[PDB]
Amino acid sequence: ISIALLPFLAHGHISPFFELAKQLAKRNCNVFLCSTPINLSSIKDKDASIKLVELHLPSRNAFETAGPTFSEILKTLNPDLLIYDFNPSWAPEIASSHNIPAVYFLTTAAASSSIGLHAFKNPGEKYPFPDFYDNSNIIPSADNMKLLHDFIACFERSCDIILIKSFRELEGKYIDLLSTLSDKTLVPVGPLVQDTEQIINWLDKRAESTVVFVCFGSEYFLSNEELEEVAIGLEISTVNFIWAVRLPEGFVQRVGDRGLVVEGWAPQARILGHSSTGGFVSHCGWSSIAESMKFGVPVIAMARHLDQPLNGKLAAEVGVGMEVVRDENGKYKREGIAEVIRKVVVEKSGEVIRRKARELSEKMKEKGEQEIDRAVEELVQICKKKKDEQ
Ligand SMILES: CC(C)=CCC[C@](C)(O[C@@H]1O[C@H](CO)[C@@H](O)[C@H](O)[C@H]1O)[C@H]1CC[C@]2(C)[C@@H]1[C@H](O)C[C@@H]1[C@@]3(C)CC[C@H](O[C@@H]4O[C@H](CO)[C@@H](O)[C@H](O)[C@H]4O)C(C)(C)[C@@H]3CC[C@]12C
Repeated sequence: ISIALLPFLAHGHISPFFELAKQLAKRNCNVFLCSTPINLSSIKDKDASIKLVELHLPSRNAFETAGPTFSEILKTLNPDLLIYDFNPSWAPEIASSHNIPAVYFLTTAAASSSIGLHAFKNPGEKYPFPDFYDNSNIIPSADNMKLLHDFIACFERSCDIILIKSFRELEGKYIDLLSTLSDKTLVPVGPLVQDTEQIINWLDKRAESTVVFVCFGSEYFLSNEELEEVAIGLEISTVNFIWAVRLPEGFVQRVGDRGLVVEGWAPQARILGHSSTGGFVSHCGWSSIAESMKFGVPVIAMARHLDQPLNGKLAAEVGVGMEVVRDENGKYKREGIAEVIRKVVVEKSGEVIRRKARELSEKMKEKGEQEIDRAVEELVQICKKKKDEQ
């Protein structure tokens, strides 16, 4: 009944854990507990769950040292189950030292994880779905070696089931692959979407499904030359657009009101949910795609590093978006962006895409709630099995 959550010390990981807390606490009267430092706790002071504090010990940070602190926290709570992240490393160890089942939560796509888990569990290599990853390539980094170890470990430490912030409609094939690879029952919980006025006032005065949202920055990388390239792409697309930047860089006084730029935080969920939106030029972050496909918005894939290229090519495989064609020197170009923007948002050829993103969206709003219901009842199963084990 009582569940405990230890999200990693990353804002890119706190929101899924908090939304999962809201989802599990509202059903089956789950006595909820969430453990993370006060700094990361006081940012989500909004709307059934109980929060916890954590004090580190003074003399990538000191999170690997809060072992005994979390041990005392668990000895205090003694919860029925712990849902940990991926980098705590000692969270399943401490959960076992208190005889608490540890369930691993993966806030990432299943195919990106399947690549690595299959490279690990099968040095017989091969890939059952090779339209994604193929062989006949050569690559080599201790940076990535540590990451992959932290990745496999948290995949093995999970008890029976592995929670994942994804759904079957996008990659149930890869979900079942991950299940058969890790020998654990992959239980999806769907996406976890949370939730000044000038943006709304401008977006309401437009036609339906004629505006393209852009947020390739998303608090990562964005150079002025790349700013110029994506700006010329947006301009020669002759389309209404709302672009959010991180921080010469164009002439907004010139192509104003046909578009709109924001310096920092935009209502991404509210913009994508608006009926006048029909495009999302994204960096292919997992949370971004999970939000985009929930509102029936196709995905212009401008990927770069990490798991984003795999997410983008998965979206292209399921036919809910399209990727930009990089130029000769491996860089997206004005035309490489405008081509796909026009072919997706306004062209009749991309209607297929435009339709699938809608046909999928309703499905997510049709089978909702029951995903997390089955996830909750599977957790009750593991706890009861543990008690029966004695
Ligand atoms: C083993 C081998 C032989 C080849 C396969 C690996 C691969 C093809 O890539 C090969 O990797 C090889 C490594 O040796 C090299 O040869 C070469 O680089 C390349 O070919 C690609 C494909 C699968 C891959 C994408 C992998 C990457 O590497 C490592 C990632 C990583 C583990 C990176 C950190 C990411 O976490 C976020 O990012 C920040 C840091 O945690 C956080 O702040 C943020 O919040 C998080 O969301 C998360 C989302 C967890 C992913 C999960 C997916 C994974 C496994």
